[PDB]
Amino acid sequence: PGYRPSAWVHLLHQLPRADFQLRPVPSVFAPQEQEYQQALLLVAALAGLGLGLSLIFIAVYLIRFCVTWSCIVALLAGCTGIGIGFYGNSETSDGVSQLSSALLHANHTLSTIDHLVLETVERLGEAVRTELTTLEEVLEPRTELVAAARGARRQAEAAAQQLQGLAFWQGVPLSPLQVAENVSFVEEYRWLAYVLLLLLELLVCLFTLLGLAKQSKWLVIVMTVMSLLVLVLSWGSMGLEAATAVGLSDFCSNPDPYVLNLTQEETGLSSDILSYYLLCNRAVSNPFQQRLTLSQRALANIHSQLLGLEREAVPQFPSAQKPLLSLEETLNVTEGNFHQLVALLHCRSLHKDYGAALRGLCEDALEGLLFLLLFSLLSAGALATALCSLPRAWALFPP
Amino acid sequence: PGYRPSAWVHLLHQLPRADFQLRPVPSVFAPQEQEYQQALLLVAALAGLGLGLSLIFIAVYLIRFCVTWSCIVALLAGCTGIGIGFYGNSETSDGVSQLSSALLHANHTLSTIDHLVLETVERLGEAVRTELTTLEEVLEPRTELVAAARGARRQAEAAAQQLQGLAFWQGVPLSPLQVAENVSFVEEYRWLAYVLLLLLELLVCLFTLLGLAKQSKWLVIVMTVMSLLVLVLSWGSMGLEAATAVGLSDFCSNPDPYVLNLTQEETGLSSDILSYYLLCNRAVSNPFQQRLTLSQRALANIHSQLLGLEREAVPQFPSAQKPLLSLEETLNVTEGNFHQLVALLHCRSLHKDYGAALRGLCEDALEGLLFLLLFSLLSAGALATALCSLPRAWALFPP
Ligand SMILES: *[C@@H]1O[C@H](CO)[C@@H](O[C@@H]2O[C@H](CO)[C@@H](O)[C@H](O)[C@H]2NC(C)=O)[C@H](O)[C@H]1NC(C)=O
Ligand SMILES: *[C@@H]1O[C@H](CO)[C@@H](O[C@@H]2O[C@H](CO)[C@@H](O)[C@H](O)[C@H]2NC(C)=O)[C@H](O)[C@H]1NC(C)=O
Ligand SMILES: *[C@@H]1O[C@H](CO)[C@@H](O)[C@H](O)[C@H]1NC(C)=O
Ligand SMILES: *[C@@H]1O[C@H](CO)[C@@H](O)[C@H](O)[C@H]1NC(C)=O
Ligand SMILES: *[C@@H]1O[C@H](CO)[C@@H](O)[C@H](O)[C@H]1NC(C)=O
Ligand SMILES: *[C@@H]1O[C@H](CO)[C@@H](O)[C@H](O)[C@H]1NC(C)=O
Repeated sequence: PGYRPSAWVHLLHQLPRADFQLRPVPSVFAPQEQEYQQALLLVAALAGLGLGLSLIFIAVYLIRFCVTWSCIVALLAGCTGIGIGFYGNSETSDGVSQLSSALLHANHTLSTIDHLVLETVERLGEAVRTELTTLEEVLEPRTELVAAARGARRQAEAAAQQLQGLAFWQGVPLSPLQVAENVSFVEEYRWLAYVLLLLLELLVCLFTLLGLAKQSKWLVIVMTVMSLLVLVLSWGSMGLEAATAVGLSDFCSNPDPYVLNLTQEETGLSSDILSYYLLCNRAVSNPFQQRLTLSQRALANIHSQLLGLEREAVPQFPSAQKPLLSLEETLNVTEGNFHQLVALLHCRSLHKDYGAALRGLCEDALEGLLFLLLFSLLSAGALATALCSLPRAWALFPP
Repeated sequence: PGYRPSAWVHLLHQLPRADFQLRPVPSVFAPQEQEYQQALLLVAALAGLGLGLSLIFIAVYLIRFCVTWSCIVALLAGCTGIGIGFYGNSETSDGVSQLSSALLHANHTLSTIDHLVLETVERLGEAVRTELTTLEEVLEPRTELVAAARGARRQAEAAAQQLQGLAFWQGVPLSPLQVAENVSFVEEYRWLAYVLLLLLELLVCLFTLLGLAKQSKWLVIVMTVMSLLVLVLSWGSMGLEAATAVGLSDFCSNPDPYVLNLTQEETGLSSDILSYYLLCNRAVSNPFQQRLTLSQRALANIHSQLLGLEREAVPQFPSAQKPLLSLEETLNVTEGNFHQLVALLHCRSLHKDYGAALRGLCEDALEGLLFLLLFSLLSAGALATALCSLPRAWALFPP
């Protein structure tokens, strides 16, 4: 099936970006780059200019002055906005949780791969030791039996070498667990902060409602400054989350060799492996293919040689029965482990995890960021109406 | 990792259920046991009883009668409730969409296995034809070359016979695509119905606000019966969704044996296969292992004597040199296809799809159903307050 970028991804991608140092920008995801970071900060600067324009407009309205139902409508609009904000916060938290689970499963898969390789090599080594025991048991050097034993030992050594070569995550500094725990850590703090902001806005709205119901002049003016502060906070939150959404949408564009380049810089793995596990198409062939065949061939060869020692050596050399059964059991166990490894070296083992990671990072996270945008716009409008209405009614109380 | 039942599913599982015929129900998911169906209908009956009690209480309130700010507070409470309803509808739609996507992916996987097995056996048949070509071009029957050719042909036939049985979804009547299509179909119909109900309640709330703001008595009495009807329909929706949530929670608690039995009754494949792909733990073992353990031998075995024809027949039989490359290419393609098949027969992919299906069906669907429960409760409370307040101030409207 694959991953299809959403409509919002292309809608935000086509947006023109500029810088005061140099307006032309490639509009291509590139962290640790001056132009991209400066443009993303300029987006928040534009949001701050919107803050300033709203403040000037409300000040002008108040100076020019210098209906309650409008205030109730504004606070109901704010309640709808904070519901949208709760939805968006839950959505983005779910998306980043999906991302963290994706890297957790990726680490589990890589661990399982290199692990199974490790004990497969260990079992092959124990098979080599028991084969040495069999040769020690072979006192009379028969023309064919010792040759079969030597061939089986060489085949076991070759299979051990190929299995040692199969492991690819061994010896890389990067591990997904360390880059998933930190992202979960940051996401937890971000969710906590936005939940606190949402609760503060709910308290502000409830204070407005209580002051209107109680007809308490004091309450109104006391929390008007808090309303102004939460308006400024919502404006700045819009700027920050809009920059985050723009960056995320630019990252989620259809071409993604950026992830491949970043991983090749960080882990240092060859591009053929990374291309295979990040594309999983018929154009890219398995980098582990040939080796995976060779080892299995050796294994098959071993079994054949084993049957020889099973069909001729056992009646002549009865003491070799138990070690031969030991080799047979090791062969069965290592063939099961080899099948598990081959199942774990396919694209779907990790390409599906990467697809789910991108799903959580775009189809969930970007939608959550847009819902935070809608939160910020609705909250700014509702609080502007509040600072336009409540002062017009503060002194206008019957007592 | 595995599937971990949540707290809500365990909380709803322990609830006691009763039936008018036979009170002690086993409280075990069984869509074929009648007592289960009457037990689930009893929840909707209890919700209807709550409807009746609320109607009696509001009628008593109006009869005993026979502040607007309370009405505004109730309307903002209803706005919060319908926001919760939006969230719950989106959550349950997302969960059922995840289930449908998992079922579609299960189809795509199984189709990949059986189509790939068909392609592999056809390629082995073409290899048999080319081996017959080698046999006919072998005019002089050398004591070793003809024996090697016969052994290669027999090994190819044995490998084809062993591989012909791998496809376990070739003969089953059930198709996951039809199940996914029908569950989707039902899902968008239910989503459309609930979206229409939510918009109807939003219109009711907006009409309430307009009636209070414009002091239009005529409108309020006209839409009072509308509010009563939406109250009744919300109570009925609460009953239906509560029954659905109870059933889903009772299912999600230890669903593996029930799903295994249902799939045994429908597909009728085998005990070992379904248990393997629904458990994927260490205790369950590969049922295809020996099968695969044979095939990967034969193909590899073939390669051995292929080198014989490469090492002795090539200088003697340049005509045989021509199709030997074709045979080797077929061997390479079938080895790649066999590795793909082995990667496709591990429980990891299908059990991962099943785990995602259960995740969407429980950890998302249960949350959606409980958010619908909250929607229903808050909507019932807000509408009860609305029918307790609006008749008071209908005639008390200033004009
Ligand atoms: C997540 O990553 C850590 C760090 O890599 C895993 O710890 C092991 O680290 C060793 C290094 O010698 C590697 O063999 C493997 O990467 C890891 N596996 C084991 C147990 O040997 C840690 O176990 C990983 N956690 C998960 C989810 O598997
Ligand atoms: C989904 O299942 C259907 C039905 O099994 C697949 O459609 C075809 O089904 C017939 C027999 O049922 C077989 O020829 C193949 O299993 C399918 N052939 C083709 C060309 O599709 C369908 O392929 C499955 N997968 C998808 C993605 O639809
Ligand atoms: C990959 O990244 C490095 C530095 O991170 C950069 O120099 C290089 O140009 C990138 N690759 C491509 C193809 O742009
Ligand atoms: C090899 O292991 C498999 C495990 O799937 C088992 O079924 C089979 O009997 C074993 N072979 C022997 C000879 O014990
Ligand atoms: C499986 O289902 C059938 C009918 O659907 C039922 O008769 C049988 O008892 C079930 N299995 C178990 C173990 O209960
Ligand atoms: C067999 O297929 C592999 C996979 O691409 C390839 O690398 C190898 O060269 C092929 N063998 C021959 C003899 O061409």
